[PDB]
Order: sequence, then C-alpha cells, then structure tokens
Amino acid sequence: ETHETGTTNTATTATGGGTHADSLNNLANIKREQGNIEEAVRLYRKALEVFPEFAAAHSNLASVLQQQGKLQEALMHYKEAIRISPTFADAYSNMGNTLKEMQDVQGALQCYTRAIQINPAFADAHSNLASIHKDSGNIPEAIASYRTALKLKPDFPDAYCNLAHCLQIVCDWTDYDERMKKLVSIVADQLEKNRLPSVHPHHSMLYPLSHGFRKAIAERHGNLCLDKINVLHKPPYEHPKDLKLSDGRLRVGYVSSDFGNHPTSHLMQSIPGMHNPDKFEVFCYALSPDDGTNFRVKVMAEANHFIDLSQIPCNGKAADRIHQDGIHILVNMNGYTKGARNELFALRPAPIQAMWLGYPGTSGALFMDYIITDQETSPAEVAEQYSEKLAYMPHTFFIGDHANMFPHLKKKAVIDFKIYDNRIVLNGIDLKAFLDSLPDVKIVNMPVIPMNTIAEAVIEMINRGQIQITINGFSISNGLATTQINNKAATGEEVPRTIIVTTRSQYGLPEDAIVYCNFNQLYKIDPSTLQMWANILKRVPNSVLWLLRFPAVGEPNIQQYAQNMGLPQNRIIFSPVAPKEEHVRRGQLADVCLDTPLCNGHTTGMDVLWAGTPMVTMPGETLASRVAASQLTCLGCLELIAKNRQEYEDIAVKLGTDLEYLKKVRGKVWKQRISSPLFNTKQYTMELERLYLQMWEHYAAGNKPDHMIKP
Ligand SMILES: O=c1ccn([C@@H]2O[C@H](COP(=O)(O)OP(=O)(O)O)[C@@H](O)[C@H]2O)c(=O)[nH]1
Repeated sequence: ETHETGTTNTATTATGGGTHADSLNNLANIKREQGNIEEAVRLYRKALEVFPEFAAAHSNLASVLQQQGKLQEALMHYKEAIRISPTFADAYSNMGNTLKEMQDVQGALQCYTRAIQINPAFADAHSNLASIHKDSGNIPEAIASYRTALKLKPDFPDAYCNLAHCLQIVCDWTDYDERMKKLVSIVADQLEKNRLPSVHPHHSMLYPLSHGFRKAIAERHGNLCLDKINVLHKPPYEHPKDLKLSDGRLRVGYVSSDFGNHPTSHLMQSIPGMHNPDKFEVFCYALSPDDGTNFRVKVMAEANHFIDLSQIPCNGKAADRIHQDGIHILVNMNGYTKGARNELFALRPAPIQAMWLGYPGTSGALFMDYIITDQETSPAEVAEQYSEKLAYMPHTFFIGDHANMFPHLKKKAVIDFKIYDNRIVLNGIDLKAFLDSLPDVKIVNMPVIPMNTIAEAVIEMINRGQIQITINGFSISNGLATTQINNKAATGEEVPRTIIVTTRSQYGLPEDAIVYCNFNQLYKIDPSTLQMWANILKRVPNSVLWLLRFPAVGEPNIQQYAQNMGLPQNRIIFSPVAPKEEHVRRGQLADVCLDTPLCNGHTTGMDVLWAGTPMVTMPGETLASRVAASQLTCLGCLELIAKNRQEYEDIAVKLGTDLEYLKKVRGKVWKQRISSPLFNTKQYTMELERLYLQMWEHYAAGNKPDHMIKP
C-alpha cells in the first residue's frame, strides 16, 4: 500500500459576466494561489452574494473548501455549479478530486470521464484520471493519460512529476538524466513561486534534489494540514508539566494507520508490550479499523491502552481524545504515507511530538519536535535535511519483529544432494526432533541430511510440486505451498507448524553458482545501480542476480538495460512477490544481497539479514540511503559498507569469488543476528525508554527541543 497520488484542481477564470462578480472571483483565485485561503473564501462568498447563480464562483469556492477539508460543503457547491451549467467540465473534474479524497474511486472516475466526455482536450481531467490508474496499479494506463495531459498542456508540473514516478516504478529510464534535471527545475520554480511542489515528500528521496528542497517539499506538504485545522479555531492545548497525574509514569502515545498486517507492525508489534509498566504507560492510537489479523490482536492485548481513532474521524475530536488521555510524548509513525492524519499532530495535543520508524524522512513541519534516528543513519553534519531535532538511539533506530515472527528460521538443516548452506534448506520448530529420528544425520552448527531414502522422498515432493509429505510422524511441507497449509503461517501471523523445505530449484536458481539478490520494489533501482550490479556479475563468472516482479511490467525494462551493459538475459532471474514468511525464508537461498544505494532496503534489509544473508550497501546522504549501513553497523559487519561504487563492487566480487571469505562473513551474519542488538526488541524498547526520558526531562525543566546526540 502506497500513498494516494495528488490531483490538480482547475481554477475557472470568470469572463463575460458582471464586472463586480467577475472581479471578485478572479481576485479570489489569485488570493488562493498565494496561500491567502481565508481571504479567497471571503471573496468567493462576496461574489455569490452579488451573483447567486455564478457557476464559476460555486466551483472555485468548493475547491478552496476542499483544501480546508470541508468536503461535503464543497460537493454541495460543485453540484450547484453543474446545475447552473451542466457542461461545466472544470466542476466535474474538481468534484472528481473531492470524491477521490473521500475514498469514492468510482464516483471520482464517473466525474473525470464525464469531464473528458464534455471536453476531450481538458488536460487537468486527463491528469486526474491518470492518478486513479496510478493508484489502482495500472501503470501503463496512468502513463498514457499523463502523456495525453502533457500533450495538451506541455507545462504541467503535476502531470510531469507523477509521470516521472510512474516511469520510476517500472524502471523506464528513457532520457533519465534530462528527466532528473527537469524535476529539479520544476521544484525550484514552484518553491520560488510559493506553489505546492508536484514532487511528493516520500518520492523526493529518489531525485537529485538538494536537502533544502527536500525539506521544503516536506514543509509545504505539512502546511496542507494547517489549512485543515485552522478552520477549527481550536486554542492551544494545556499540557502536563510533570508526571503526578500518571503516578510517575510517562504516557507515550503511538499513532499509526498500520496496526494490522502492515510492514510497520512487522517491525514493532512487540514494542508496546515490552514497555516497562512501572515507568511507562502506553497508548496505541489506531488510525485504521481492525483488519482481523493477529498483528492487531497482539497490539490490542499488549498495549496498556488501545484507542481506535478510525471511529473518531473528526480531527478536532480525535486530538481532544489524545489530550484527555494525558499524553506526554506522541509518536508519529506515518509521516507522509497513506492513512496519516498529520492534522492530529498539527493540533499539538501533546507537549513532545516525535517522528519514529514508519516514515524515512523529515516532516518538515513545526509541529513535530524530534526524529528518532541514530548517528549512522543521521550524522549531525546532515541535520540540515531535517526540521526536527535529532534524537539518537544508541545503535540503530531500525528494529524488526523477526525473532518473534520467524523463530523457525533461527536454525536450519540442509540436504547434501550429491556441502552447501543454501541449495536445499529445511526449517521448522520440530526440526531437531525430526533430525534425531534419522540415524544417519551428521553435524558441521548446521545438520546435514545425507542423500538417502528420506532425502530422495523430500526432493521428489519438491520436483513434483506436492504440498507435503509425512516422514516419521513429522509433516514436511513444500515452501511454495504454505498458504494451502496454514494461511496465518504464510502471512507471519503464526509460526509455521511443519518442517518447511526451500530450494534453489523451486525458483530456477543455479545449483553451482553465486546468487546475488535484491528483494525491494523495483522503483529503488536506477541506472547507476544496475550498472554497478552488471559490473559485479561481469567479474564473478557464472553468478546470477535474483530480483522480484515488483511489479512484473518492470522486468523487460531491467532486462533490456542489463543487455545493453553486456549481461545476457539468463544472468538475471525474476521471481514473483511472495507471502511474508516465504519471502524471509527464501532469502536463505541467496549468497549475498546487493542493497540499493538510491533508497536502501529498510524492512527488506532486516528480512535479508534474518536469513543470514550478508548485505552489501553504499550509504548516501538521505536518511533513506543510509538505513542499511546503520543496520549493518549495529549487526557488527562494517566490512559490508562501501564508501563508493568501486568499493561496493569490490566487496561484492570478493564475496562471490573467495568462497572461504563468503562462508566466514555468512557465519558472522548468522551468528550476529542473534548476538547483536539488531533484532533484540527488549533491548530496543529499553533504550527507547531512556531516550523518551531524556526528551521528557529536557521539557520538564522548561526547555524547547534540542538535539539529543551525545555519544
Ligand atoms: O516477496 C516479497 C517481498 C517483500 N515483502 C514484504 O513487502 C514489504 C515491502 O515494503 P517496502 O517496499 O515498504 O519495504 P522497505 O522499503 O521498508 O524495505 C515488506 O514488508 C517485505 O517484508 C513480501 O512480503 N514478499
């Protein structure tokens, strides 16, 4: 689940009418462009007092009311505009944008297609329709509609920028360098003319925008929330100045749209219950309804308090609830992601408000005080990228729930088909008892099942695509068929009950060569990165690159570019996206993971390391380009971090060419995923608590936020 693509409202210039009403409407349009929203509203309402049946003024007013979050009142005016003027295409397109924001995709499509039916040359409606295709996952149709819009209106920043991100999703790098310069130039122009930047904050990390531009895009996006809360005219809240009402406990509120089957929960679902109740009182504020999964069950049971704000959709009232609960530190787990209701933070119901874990960037906004990070991810020298003060965790700010979700991957055994650690692999909770039932098993620690009757039967189950067999009373599962056996084991909601078998043959990977993997969404790849990967493959004779169809339509673009850099097609192998458990388990088949420098694996980096797979990374400047080095520093593998592209290629080549070195580094990862802090949620929670108390003490003594960066 991605964010919703932004749309373009069309301001209608009034002509041919009474001078007074036309002038009021047109000047109102200008005041709206300048960010004088209230004054715009006053002017459209004067225009309507002068000429009650003024279709343009109804539609333009509705467009500013939509900006203010007054969606139902906006719809009322759009409909009045269309009643007065049934072929008013601007009003249908604008109404479309309002319906989209209300999550009525069908209504939005009905409005945009009506607009286009009225006026086929209406660029903005084509662009808005494009945004629906983009959000549906129909990239080729989104690209087509954005191209139509740009053909009709060649200077069209929202269309251009949303097109660029469509192209990024499918690794279309046609005219890439010129495209990157153009995005920078658009953003420069919009920041100068004080118009909302067409690059979304979350996407800004992918383009060679300056840090100040990235921060400024973030800020301007935060400012949208201000326009929505300003109409509530709510006074500042009075905050606790001590812990007396909470009996000496710090009240921490975790606000997320992701308490359910979402990557954020896959990272931090154990944290609420690990909080120490003698000093901390945990409130979890869900922005989404209960999705039925055990992720939601666990957080509901373990948190001291759970509060469903999806049932309190008015932001003023939701913020009042947070304030009534007495929260000292309110934690924004969303940032600029779908489901966020950053208006809640803009209302400042708590005295300390911190960004944490869910969003890999700055809010840019005055209403957030701190970003929870660490010295590797966010060295003080690069503080300019963030509006918040830095608040350092002692190792990495990243965490994962892999030890609780995937304990079956803490140990493995192999079958010696013919000794490799990653060709044919077994994992399971009863694996030890299964192996004790085979009298001929030998220990390397990694148990090895020799080629014997039992091993042949296992390999036969895999070769034939059978679901499972029973040997010696133990169920032995095909790793491709987990969802047919237990759907909750496949999603990570429960620990699998069978012994699962995972093989290179299941994914068409070679038995006698090095497998380099990357399991991120393809948008994280750029031309430099694929050239680096080709250089590595070229230096490691029969090695392959294992990527995902994420999405499948990017595959022929990656293959063509790879061919142009001298790789044959057979050197890159694509697999489908898998269920969570399979995705983590099958990383055990790779030799090495090659991290994406543009935007690293985050969740995906923790996934690969839980399998014992060394990851090679090159940290950049942005928070999103530095997370994997931070994970690796915490893990205790500094030799896997490159300072430049030559070193990343050399590290990866050496891992694929010196097999003793490979085994040594693999063994470090395998061991340190348990012995290091990286996956230790109890330790993590204890250090987060100390950080929270540093925040609180500083506030309680009467200070504004400061960087909390002391080694
Ligand atoms: O084959 C796959 C590949 C990925 N994932 C999961 O898909 C999500 C990818 O989210 P995102 O692209 O946000 O990951 P990040 O950017 O954090 O690495 C993560 O939860 C992965 O564990 C999956 O379940 N199956």
